[PDB]
Amino acid sequence: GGKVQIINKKLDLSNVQSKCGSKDNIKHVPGGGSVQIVYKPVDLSKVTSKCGSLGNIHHKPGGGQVEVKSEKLDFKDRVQSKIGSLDNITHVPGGGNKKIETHKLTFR
Amino acid sequence: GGKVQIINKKLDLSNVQSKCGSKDNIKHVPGGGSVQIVYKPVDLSKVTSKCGSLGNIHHKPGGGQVEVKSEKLDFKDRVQSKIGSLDNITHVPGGGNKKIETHKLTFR
Amino acid sequence: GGKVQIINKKLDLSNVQSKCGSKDNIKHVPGGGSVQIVYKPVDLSKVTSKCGSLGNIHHKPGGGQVEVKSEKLDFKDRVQSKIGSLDNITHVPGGGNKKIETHKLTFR
Amino acid sequence: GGKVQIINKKLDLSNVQSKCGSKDNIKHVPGGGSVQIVYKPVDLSKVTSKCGSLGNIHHKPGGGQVEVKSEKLDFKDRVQSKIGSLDNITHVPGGGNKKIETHKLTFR
Amino acid sequence: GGKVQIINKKLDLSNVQSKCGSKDNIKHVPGGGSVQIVYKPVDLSKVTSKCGSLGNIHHKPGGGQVEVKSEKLDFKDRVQSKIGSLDNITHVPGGGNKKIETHKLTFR
Repeated sequence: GGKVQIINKKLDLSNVQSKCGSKDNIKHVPGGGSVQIVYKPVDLSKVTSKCGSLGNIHHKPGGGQVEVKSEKLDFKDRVQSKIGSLDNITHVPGGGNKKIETHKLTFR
Repeated sequence: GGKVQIINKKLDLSNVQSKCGSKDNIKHVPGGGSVQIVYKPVDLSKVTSKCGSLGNIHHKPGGGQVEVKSEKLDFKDRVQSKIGSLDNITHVPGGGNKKIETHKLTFR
Repeated sequence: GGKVQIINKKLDLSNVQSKCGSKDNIKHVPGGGSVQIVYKPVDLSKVTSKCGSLGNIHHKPGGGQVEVKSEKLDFKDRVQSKIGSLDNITHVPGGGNKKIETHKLTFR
Repeated sequence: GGKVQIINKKLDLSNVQSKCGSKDNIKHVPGGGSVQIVYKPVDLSKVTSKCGSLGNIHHKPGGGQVEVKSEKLDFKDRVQSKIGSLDNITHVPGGGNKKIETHKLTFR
Repeated sequence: GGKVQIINKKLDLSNVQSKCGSKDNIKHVPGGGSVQIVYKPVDLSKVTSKCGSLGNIHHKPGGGQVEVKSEKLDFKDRVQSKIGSLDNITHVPGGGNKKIETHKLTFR
């Protein structure tokens, strides 16, 4: 039949850390005429801390066993960002600026 | 038949941390004429802390067992952002700016 | 038949933390003429802390067992953001600015 | 027949934390002419703390057992945001600004 | 037949926390001409604290058992936000601003 014996005695574990920084952040995006953001992240990330923990315990004798673990991701996304025209735009996201001028003079 | 014996005795565990930073944040986005944000994130992330914990305990003898674990994601999204035209726009998201001018003079 | 024996004795566990930062936040988005936000996040994230806890305990002998765990996500979303035209717009989200002017003078 | 024996004795567990930050928040969105927000998040997130707790206990012998756990999400949403035209707009969400002018002078 | 024996003795558990921040909040959205908010979140989130608690206890011998746990979500929503035109709009959500003017002068 068999046997699986695990003996754990007098275990002292400490200071198990898992850290991920600030992610997926969009900051300070000024547009003079327009801003177009298409924001579709797909997040399956894992930030895990395991300390003195086991996995799944399965006792399943007998033959013909089938174990399937599948993870399928399909991306067929269609993203279109269109702008026809832009003109005569003054954009000053800086500070302490003086005498910023834009001139469009047309004589048809 | 078999046996699965796990012995845990005198276990001292401490300070198990799981941290994720600020995520998926959109901040400070000024648009002179317009802002178009399409915000569709898909989040399946895991921030887990396991300390002295086991998995699932299954005692299922006999053959012919089928175990299927599937995770399917399909993306067929259609995102369109359109702007026809922009003109004669003054955008000052900065501070302390003086004499910012935009002129559009047309003589048809 | 088999046996699954788990012995836990004299376990001292402490300080199990799970933290996720501020997420999915949209802040400080000024639009000179318009703001169009389509906000459809899908959240299946897990922030879990397990300490001295087990999984599911199943005692199901006999063959021919089928275990199916499926998770299906389908995205066929259709998002359209349209603006026909923008003109003659002054946008000052900054502070302490002086003499910001926009002029559109047309002679047909 | 089998047996599943779990022995837990003299367990001292403490300080099990699960935290999620402020999420799904839209703040400070000024529009000069208009604001269009389509707000449809789908939230299935879990913030769980387990301490000395077990799962489901099932004693179901016999063969031919079928266990199906399915979670299906389908998205066929159709979101349209339309603006025909915008013009002659002054937007000052900043503070302490002086002499902000917008002029549209047409001679047909 | 089998047996499932769980022995819990002298368990001291404390300080099990589950926290979720402020969510789904829309704050400070001024519109110069109009604000259109379509607010349809779907919330199935769980903020749970389990301490010394078990799951469901089922004693159901015999074969041919079928256990189906299904969760189906279908989204076919149709959201339309339309504005025909906007013009000659002064919007000052900031404070302490002086001499904010908008002029539309037409001679047909």
